[PDB]
Amino acid sequence: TVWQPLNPGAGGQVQDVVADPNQANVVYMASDMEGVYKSTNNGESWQITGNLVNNRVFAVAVTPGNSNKIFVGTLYGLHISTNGSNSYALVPETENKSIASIAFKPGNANHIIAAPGWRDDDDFIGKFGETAAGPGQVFVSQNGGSSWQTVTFDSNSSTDRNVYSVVFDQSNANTVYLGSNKGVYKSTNGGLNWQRIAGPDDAVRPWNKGIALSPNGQVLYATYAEAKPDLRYNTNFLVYATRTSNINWQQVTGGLEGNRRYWYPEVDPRSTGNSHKVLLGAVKDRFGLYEGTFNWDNNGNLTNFYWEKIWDSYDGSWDIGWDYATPPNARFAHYTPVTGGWARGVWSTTNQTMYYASHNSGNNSYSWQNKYSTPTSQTVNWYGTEWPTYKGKGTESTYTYDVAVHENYVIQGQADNGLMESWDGGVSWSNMQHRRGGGFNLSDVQAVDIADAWGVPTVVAQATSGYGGGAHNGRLWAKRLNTHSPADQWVELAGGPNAKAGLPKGVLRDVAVSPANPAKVFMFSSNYGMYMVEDIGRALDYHDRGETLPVTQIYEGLDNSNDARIARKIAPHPTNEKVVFFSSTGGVQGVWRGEQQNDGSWTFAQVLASSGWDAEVEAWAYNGTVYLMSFAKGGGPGLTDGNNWQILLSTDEGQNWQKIFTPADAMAVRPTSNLVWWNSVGNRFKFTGKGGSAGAGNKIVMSYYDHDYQLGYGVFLGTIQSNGQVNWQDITDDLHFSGMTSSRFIKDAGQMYLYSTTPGAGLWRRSISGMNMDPA
Amino acid sequence: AATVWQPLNPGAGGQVQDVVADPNQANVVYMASDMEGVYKSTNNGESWQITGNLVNNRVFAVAVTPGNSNKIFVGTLYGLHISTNGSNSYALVPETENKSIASIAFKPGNANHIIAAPGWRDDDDFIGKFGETAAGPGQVFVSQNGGSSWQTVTFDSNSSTDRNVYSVVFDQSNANTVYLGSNKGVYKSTNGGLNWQRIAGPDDAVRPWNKGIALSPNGQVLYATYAEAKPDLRYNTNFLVYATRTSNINWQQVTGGLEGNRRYWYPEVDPRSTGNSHKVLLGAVKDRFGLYEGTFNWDNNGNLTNFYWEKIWDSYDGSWDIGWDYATPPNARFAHYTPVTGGWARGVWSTTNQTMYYASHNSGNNSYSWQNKYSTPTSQTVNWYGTEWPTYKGKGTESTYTYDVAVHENYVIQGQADNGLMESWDGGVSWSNMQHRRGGGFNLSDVQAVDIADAWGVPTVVAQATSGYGGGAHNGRLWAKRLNTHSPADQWVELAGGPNAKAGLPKGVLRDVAVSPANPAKVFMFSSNYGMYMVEDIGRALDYHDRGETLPVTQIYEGLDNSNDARIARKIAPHPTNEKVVFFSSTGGVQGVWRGEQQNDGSWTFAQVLASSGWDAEVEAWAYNGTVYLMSFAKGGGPGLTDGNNWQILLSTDEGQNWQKIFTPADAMAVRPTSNLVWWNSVGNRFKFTGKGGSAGAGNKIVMSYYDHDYQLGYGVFLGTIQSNGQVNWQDITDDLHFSGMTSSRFIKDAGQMYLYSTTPGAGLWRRSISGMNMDPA
Ligand SMILES: [Cl-]
Ligand SMILES: [Cl-]
Ligand SMILES: [Zn+2]
Ligand SMILES: [Zn+2]
Ligand SMILES: [Zn+2]
Ligand SMILES: [Zn+2]
Ligand SMILES: [Zn+2]
Ligand SMILES: [Zn+2]
Repeated sequence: TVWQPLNPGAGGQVQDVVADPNQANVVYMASDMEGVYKSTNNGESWQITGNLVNNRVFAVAVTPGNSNKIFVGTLYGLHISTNGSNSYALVPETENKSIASIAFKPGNANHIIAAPGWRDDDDFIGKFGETAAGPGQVFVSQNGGSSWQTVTFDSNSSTDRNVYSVVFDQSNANTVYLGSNKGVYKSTNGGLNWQRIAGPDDAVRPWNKGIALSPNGQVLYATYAEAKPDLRYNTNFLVYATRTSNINWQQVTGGLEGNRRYWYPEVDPRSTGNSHKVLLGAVKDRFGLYEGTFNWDNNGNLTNFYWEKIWDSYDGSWDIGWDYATPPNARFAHYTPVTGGWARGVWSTTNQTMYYASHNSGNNSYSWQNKYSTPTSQTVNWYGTEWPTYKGKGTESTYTYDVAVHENYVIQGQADNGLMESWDGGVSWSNMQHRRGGGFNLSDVQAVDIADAWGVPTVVAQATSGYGGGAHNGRLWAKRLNTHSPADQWVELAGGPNAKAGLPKGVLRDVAVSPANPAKVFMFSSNYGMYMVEDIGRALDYHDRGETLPVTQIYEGLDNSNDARIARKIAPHPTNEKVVFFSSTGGVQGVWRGEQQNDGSWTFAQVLASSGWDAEVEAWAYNGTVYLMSFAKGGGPGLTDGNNWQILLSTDEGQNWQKIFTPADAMAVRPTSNLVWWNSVGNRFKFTGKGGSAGAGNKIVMSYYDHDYQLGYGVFLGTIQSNGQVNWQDITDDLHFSGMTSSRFIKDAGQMYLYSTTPGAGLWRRSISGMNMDPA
Repeated sequence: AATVWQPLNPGAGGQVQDVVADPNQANVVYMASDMEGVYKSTNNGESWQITGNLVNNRVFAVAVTPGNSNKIFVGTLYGLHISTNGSNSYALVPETENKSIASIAFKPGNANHIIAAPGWRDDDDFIGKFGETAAGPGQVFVSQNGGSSWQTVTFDSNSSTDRNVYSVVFDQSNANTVYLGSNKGVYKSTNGGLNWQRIAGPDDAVRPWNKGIALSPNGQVLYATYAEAKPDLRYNTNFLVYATRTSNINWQQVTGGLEGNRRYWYPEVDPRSTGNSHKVLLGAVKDRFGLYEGTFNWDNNGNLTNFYWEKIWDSYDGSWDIGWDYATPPNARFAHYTPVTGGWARGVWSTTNQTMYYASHNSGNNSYSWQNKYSTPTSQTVNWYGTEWPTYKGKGTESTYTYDVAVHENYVIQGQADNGLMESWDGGVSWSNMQHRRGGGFNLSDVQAVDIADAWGVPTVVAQATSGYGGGAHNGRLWAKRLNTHSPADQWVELAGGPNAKAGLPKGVLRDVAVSPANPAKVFMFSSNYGMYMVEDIGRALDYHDRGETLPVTQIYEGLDNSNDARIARKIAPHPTNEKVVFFSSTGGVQGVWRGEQQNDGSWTFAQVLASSGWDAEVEAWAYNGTVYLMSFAKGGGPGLTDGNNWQILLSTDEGQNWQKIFTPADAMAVRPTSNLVWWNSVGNRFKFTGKGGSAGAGNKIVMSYYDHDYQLGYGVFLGTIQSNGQVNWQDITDDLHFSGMTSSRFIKDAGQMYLYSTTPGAGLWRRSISGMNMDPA
């Protein structure tokens, strides 16, 4: 172990949790950014599995009778493992074909169906050139996955082809149904020829959103929806049942909440008779989880049915973990298998989490268990209630923008989850303080830093509302670390919807404290300009009186042809508080330098004609030399190399630059033999990044990453030698998701570390050896 | 050039002997300390600078030659020194070698006629350090050549009697007239000092000893104080003040208006009183009453028309800056008018005892404005006793006996004698000790040990702190200050000890208190002549204290047993990674390095592991690169290790089972040749290679300091580096540290740089940057 994770567990949208039918307590989890995790203790702890070509996983299936053979459906196609998920290989027939369901023929594990699909991730189906519209197809293997046949069930190239489920008749293994936006289809020869099943009301709601079939094969359950381009605005899915011997649908929503996106129904494999247990959650909607009971008679008539919430709002009966997400959005839900020694239970989620319910057949009760985070003995106070801090169970799937550390305190600023805070060095966390009174949540935190309020170390943060990275505005908050404990509180200083302190509403893509005067804080409001808090102690003095001290505007950026309009990273000068650098990503791009004059006025100018949306600049001092380091595209004549991002270095504050790292350097230090995905999607890979470069003392770090495909090439550490040259080494090591949004060199407990945040796998740190620092 | 050793002190803090104005240059003054030699200032005390190296640093007198401000005489316990470069360097006068001198006086009109008088002020407990005795013949060294040679003039033949001379004063109106004031009595010469004979005092039956004389500038009136002939000043408290004309010996007591029963001494006439009205300045030794100025109006027939005494300095009332040393009323143990030459204005130089103070004079008012000339107030305040007191940074002198130091972030504490808890919140620049004054006459003036503990995650100062002056600590008390804010708002609370044995901790002084590095909530302490005790968790002890309750300490070792037990600890060294193991250096009962090991049942077994000895012997235990080091600074050690009374550095890497010599006096003399010591040729034959402590170990670094407290001689500070083959290579790091004897040293990282913090038995706290140090990450 080299890279050390510091996360509270999970935190990203979970696609599925799949049980191994051959052995109780063995489960796999499909993440949308880090691939597949495995557990052999029913989710008490999770371990990463082998490397996939694409990490956006929609389906995992374990071969009945062979736990070593596992199939994984990803956005780029099907993978097969023959060593129990230790290693994976892309299946050539399905390359560039997103797969989201995998089903085995009952009694013949060599007969497999893998169906094109992508769950609700319509936003991502085009990342590799696919479209939602196309012929309706499935892939069928009859030799256990060595070869696959392409079967067409609909030939309309202009209609949505997403398949949501494939389900076999347990009582007649050659009968199989599929549920698709194309409709529900049936095959009586194992999936080689299909016929369409008419829906309950195809003129109005033709799209199927999942089917279920009773084990005796006699009853089909389905939900149906109107045709609309985006699930965001398609809210009412209705639930129906029909006998399969004569298609005649009846609506069976009596007892369900109205106007919900019910999907992926599923019959308990234990329902072998005329009473069927049907598990029903939904995409997006938060209502917990339903179990329905349908009592048919032997005439094929439904005597009665009833839906029961077996999971509901937070009420004290289950540990919600750190992710206070109530009611649960049960975006997947499965009964446990009847094989392998499994007990009867339910696997589900609150959306970003993993939950397992055990079942009491005496009183038909469910007991929900947190399978993503572990509470510690530390407590935080919020809503007048005490909540534990939580340490991860082995997974981490958060989009983390930035990180700051002071003594025992760590904060990572995340998308979706906002202010993620730790008071034990990053072992356990809580983000409860981001849920503010008045009904708004500080769910997007793009920058954090540590300032100085009259000698008291004070966290500063760009913290605003908005999910999925859709930050609403620039908004500056501060937390005085009086106790380095959960008792410390956040207060708002500037920005927000109310334009507090005269700070405009443009997002502060970075907030930076001056190392020379840590009371002074710089921030760049997107499309407005660069602003400054001269002394944060004075700003808090006004705040404590119920007043507000205005911020100072030091640069105006409102002209696209002449001004820098957006900044990604601000680098104050390490020793001169009247000089700052920033990387401009809007208007006139590149590294900009500003200098304050005696009358307090500033002059700004471009010092490197670079570009790139996530371009960074860093300035530090080491043994008498001030280094200026740019990670970006371009640079001008003699430096630009197409759209390749490069590391450029200057020792004279940006008047002269030297190219010290390129993609060719990266490939020589870390050959493409190290990348499982090079042969298949290397022709698409672009040498860019999400950020994550840093410099301190004699060390420099960077990471090549292409967010278009969630592909990370590697992490590279450079050592500045006594003569000026930089020698580079590969420090990727065991970091499996290596793209980086930010990196900082941080000394903790007398040892120098590299703290790095990732756009999908949270926070990691790594020991750095042989480092020299200036005494500071 | 530049500086290496960096002082961190509030200013002065030790008994001040004198402040002498340069008559040739206004605002030029010299200060006589008893352990730092002579300080100089050219801005009338706004800032002080060190001067040249003396052979002995107990200075009793300083005099600048009239007409040549570059020739300066300095009287010390070992004799007169002479500088010809304005105090930059000194040479010891050979005729006065081993002769304590406390008075130097020049002849008016001819500065080549000088008188140097044997003396030692009130330092009767120090006159014997180099073999001298208080009893002896009354004698005086006189020179007619400006200092080339000195002849010994005897004015009393009795060797049964005390010969201390207090003052020597010429007659400004006829330069060959001069008097001296001595425990012999008042003697007068019309010779310029070649023959003398005794003047009868006012009542030699009861009070034969004169404690200083003063002569009016016209030579016509003499003032004096006379004392009983009792040696110990603690039981001789009633000095009486008299006046006589010099035409007829006819003493008149002139105490009316003075406080009764005071040790009045060193009277002085304002050189401006050239007529028949005299202003007389009068302070005292020990007694605290401020400072008197007396006015004597004589008429030409020769009688005292009238006289009155007025307090020109008094109890603190807010009208003068008392500085950090809340010492009120002032004990004006010296007081001098400013000269009339050199452009000086009229003023008074004096002290509250450990300080330096200057008063300016308003003539159209007869008011004095007292100015703090030892420390500088900052803008930080300490709230105490309904008043907000500034913190104070030093003006260039430091004279405190400091036992120990502890640092956490911006907070620094010096544990001192006399001045108790000396605390800083800006890294040691400025200080306050006001919190040691607890009220009701209960002052924590002696703090022999400090450390930083951990109370539920909050760093917490722990201290042995008790009443008593001059190092006479009354008992052991454990105090704790939680550093909630690292600011003067943090407060001390007493956890255990005292005369009522709070928490079951007995009354013996906790000569050391040490926190376990493996578990910083656990604190060890050794109560002198009782044993070793433990606070298992200081947070839990504070939980009880905050409820108005007390959690008992734990006894882990009885030290009641003279022939079997260790009974006094000088330093406790808890094991760096195993909280069940503790070492300490025993300096009472069975001496040496002892090791205690906690067993399964919770009991402890202790045993001696080195047969060392020494009152200030130290032990240090630390870890570096997989080795646990145990280092002793002491004499002895047993067969193969003992070498007479020489202190040595012994090292062990197996918890004291086997030891090796790694530094000896021979190694020190090779690394730092005696060529570096100005005192070697005079008193080097007396120097013993001992120490007051100040050894330390951390990472690949070991430090020690050779120092003989019997003569206040420091040989040097030595730093050893642990090579990868296990051997230690030593270097001299004395550099500009002029007082280099040490009571404690700690290696401390501050803002990314390793520093050595060392406290000294007389010059406060100093720190030095340490290069090439490597630590285990922790
Ligand atoms: Cl219904
Ligand atoms: Cl001493
Ligand atoms: Zn998704
Ligand atoms: Zn940032
Ligand atoms: Zn004295
Ligand atoms: Zn100590
Ligand atoms: Zn308690
Ligand atoms: Zn005993």
